[PDB]
Amino acid sequence: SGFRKMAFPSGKVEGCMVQVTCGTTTLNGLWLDDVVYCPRHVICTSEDMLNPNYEDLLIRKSNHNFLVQAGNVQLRVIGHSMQNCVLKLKVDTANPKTPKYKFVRIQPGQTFSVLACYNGSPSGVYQCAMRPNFTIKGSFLNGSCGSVGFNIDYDCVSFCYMHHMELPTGVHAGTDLEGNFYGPFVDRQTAQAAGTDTTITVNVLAWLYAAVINGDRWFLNRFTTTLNDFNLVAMKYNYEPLTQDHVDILGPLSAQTGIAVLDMCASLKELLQNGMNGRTILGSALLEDEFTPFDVVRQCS
Amino acid sequence: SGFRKMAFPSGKVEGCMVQVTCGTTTLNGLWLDDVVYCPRHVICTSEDMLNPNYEDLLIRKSNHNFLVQAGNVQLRVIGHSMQNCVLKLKVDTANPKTPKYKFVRIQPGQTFSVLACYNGSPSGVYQCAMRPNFTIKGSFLNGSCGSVGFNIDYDCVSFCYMHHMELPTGVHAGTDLEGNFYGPFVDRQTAQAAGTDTTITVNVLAWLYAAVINGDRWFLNRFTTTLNDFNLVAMKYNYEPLTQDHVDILGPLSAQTGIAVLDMCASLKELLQNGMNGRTILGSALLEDEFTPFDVVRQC
Ligand SMILES: C[C@H](O)c1ccn[nH]1
Ligand SMILES: C[C@H](O)c1ccn[nH]1
Ligand code: NA
Repeated sequence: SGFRKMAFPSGKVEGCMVQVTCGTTTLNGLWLDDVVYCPRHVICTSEDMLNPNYEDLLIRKSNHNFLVQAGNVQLRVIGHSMQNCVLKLKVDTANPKTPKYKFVRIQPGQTFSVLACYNGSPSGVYQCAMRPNFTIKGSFLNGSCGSVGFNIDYDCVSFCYMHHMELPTGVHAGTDLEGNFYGPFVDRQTAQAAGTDTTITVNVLAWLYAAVINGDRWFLNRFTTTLNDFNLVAMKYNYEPLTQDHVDILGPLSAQTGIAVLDMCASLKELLQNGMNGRTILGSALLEDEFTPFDVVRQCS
Repeated sequence: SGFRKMAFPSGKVEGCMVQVTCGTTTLNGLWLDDVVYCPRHVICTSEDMLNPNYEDLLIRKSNHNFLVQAGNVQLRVIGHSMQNCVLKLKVDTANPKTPKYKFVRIQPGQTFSVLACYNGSPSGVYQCAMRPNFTIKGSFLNGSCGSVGFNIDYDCVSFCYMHHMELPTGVHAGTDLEGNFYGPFVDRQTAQAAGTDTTITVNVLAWLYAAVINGDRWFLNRFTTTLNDFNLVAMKYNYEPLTQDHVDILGPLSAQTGIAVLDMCASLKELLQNGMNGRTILGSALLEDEFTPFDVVRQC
């Protein structure tokens, strides 16, 4: 029993982290086969960041301008190129600890593990969700750029995030491993802000099912509703609309507990309208929305 | 910015997890050098968990009764001994992935990362704290016995917990890596219940200092308190007594923010009295107590 915010074991990713330095700027890189991936803004000075021409900035750099440190060993850069907002540095040495991996792009509401690093050395791992406004509520300090997010499916690491910047509200923005940003952000020093965020409804329902499996039942009631009736409640309380695909995904938890999804949305409907009334759910006075249905099934079964 | 309950990178511990089987029982073991550590109740049968005589059960065991599996490879057991509540199986091969390590017995209020494991394969990693009643609020299913808790400091892994059992209230009990249980618990299936748990006061205060560091001051007030007056109030909310040691531990966080410890103690007194008024602190609607003073300085 028990329910915790749980991250994937980070060992397969720890063996891929390196330090990348170009001039004054030093950040983290991902070393896979004979290529090191890192944010392209490593090539930018403080003035370059205000309005950078990356293609022109990179055409003036050469291989020797990139110092790549894999622990205690230098890696010699033999090539450099850009894909979107990610810099690809071909190195002379293939990483012997390269795991089976893929580059995947996640959807808002899906979760992943983040390995926070500084100077190519991992310092911590935590779980987070891609918010509907395409930010993540991470914990990063200076030098965290190049930190990566990932999921593990059996033997294969699915890399889905690389950290690029922090927004003025304290949340964070990055790209997939092919350099495409999550959200309407650019890698330069301008006035950027996160849009208004919403709550991931399907994840809240999954978390309520996790509470029922763990013995928390006080919020269940005799009632049920329809998808249209509930989605009116969801929009009023700044929740994401619940779709029929969401109901299908929640199917296993509904069968395993005898609580239909619309049956459970009636509970959530009453929780949104009336509150929790002093009581807690899984040790929380907030409605948790950073557990996917898969997260609940994997941890609770 | 931001504040997450962050675990240590688990890689150095993943390379040490193995599968230990005896009879029909399978659980996890920790493979360091040429020794595999695992809970001694791996040798118990159905008829045994009420009043096991571990000495009598172990004397009937041979080395080849223990099957140790590291990944896909069988390790050959060449010896076995019992130290308190843990079994130590000597194996023919030293673990080539053995990190720098030591064994530490921790105090209530200390935090550590847990690598949850099943059949010697790691499942997930999360952060926990030793509660004042010597239990932990973990996430464990059948087959997780032998999972370990640890901290990492400058590539040295300090192992501080091994999981043994779940109590009827859904919380978990275990030993240090010398086999000594945390708290009054025993590896027996008789009636035993955790004492009434309390809130780790020194951790809440450190977490309040962390909220100030990240730019939030709404919960402060103009008052102070004596140490004894604070403890008279806090214990009425089932908070742990705050000692002069705890006041000393908070010195650095007080100096960085400019808020004396007893002034932050006054703010905590008011928070317990008022609640949060629909506000949050570092993203939570409750007072968090599983960040230590050491943890806050490390993350902030
Ligand atoms: C705090 C530091 O500037 C940073 C960079 C990206 N995230 N956080
Ligand atoms: C509940 C499950 O049987 C378990 C075993 C050890 N911890 N939790
Ligand atoms: Na209902």
